[PDB]
Amino acid sequence: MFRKVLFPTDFSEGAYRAVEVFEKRNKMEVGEVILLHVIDEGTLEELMDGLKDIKEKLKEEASRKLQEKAEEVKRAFRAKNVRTIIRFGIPWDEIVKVAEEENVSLIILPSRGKHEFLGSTVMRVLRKTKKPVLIIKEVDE
Amino acid sequence: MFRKVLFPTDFSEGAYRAVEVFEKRNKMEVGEVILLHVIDEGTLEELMELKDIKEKLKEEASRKLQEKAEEVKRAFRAKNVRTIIRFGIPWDEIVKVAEEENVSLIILPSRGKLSHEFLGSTVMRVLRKTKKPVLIIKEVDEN
Repeated sequence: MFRKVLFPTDFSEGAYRAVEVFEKRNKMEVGEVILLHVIDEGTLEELMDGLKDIKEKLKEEASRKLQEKAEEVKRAFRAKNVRTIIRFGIPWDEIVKVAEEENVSLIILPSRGKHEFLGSTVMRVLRKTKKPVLIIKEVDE
Repeated sequence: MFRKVLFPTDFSEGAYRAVEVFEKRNKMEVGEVILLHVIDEGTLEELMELKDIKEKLKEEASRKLQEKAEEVKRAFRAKNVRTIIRFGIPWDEIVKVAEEENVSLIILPSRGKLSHEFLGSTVMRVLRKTKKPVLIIKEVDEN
């Protein structure tokens, strides 16, 4: 069951805490960790009402950050193997997609995209997906 | 993370399926599983004898529970199992007991009842109230 875990990162300090948390809670070994960022194509379209090739500059900001970061996440988990995916569309829409595509074993979402209020893109994947999913919050007391 | 998972059984459909699915989906080995069952304070109110009809439900519980004790252990590929039976509001007992046995994880079936989108509102409510991590299991792959 952590044979092939996928972990979507919006880049939140939220998203960043959840790797630490997991490292605190998990002592179990993980297979592979597909680490994913989807570029929010509706933020891009919230910049315009505000050429759509901030895109390429957007891929690189991601591509960069993400490979700058995939080593941290492999270890924070106890995963033998990490890969990275960039993606462009709606997050929960691209997540569910990736998980089916790569035949992932489980999906690990930080609870708060952004207490006890669940983020929206988590709530949605969480209903649109056939894979199982493990939400994580913060460390204990 | 599978060191002490907790796992509420609804005695429902959904509840036994979640157990196969974990059984098929999962191959790692759980430390201990506490197999909880909260017989719902609400539902009996349709109490339509006094307060010990409660407690014929209790052994009713330990009936299927304490015997489903030993096939869950076997699905989770658990080193150990146990049982707890509480009265109350399902999500609130779930969350109460999670926190109190300092469990590693809580595992829940998506739906107790048609289709992979009806979430379940016991689910949702544990989801929201807990600090613990949460596995929502649902149904298997291609084969």
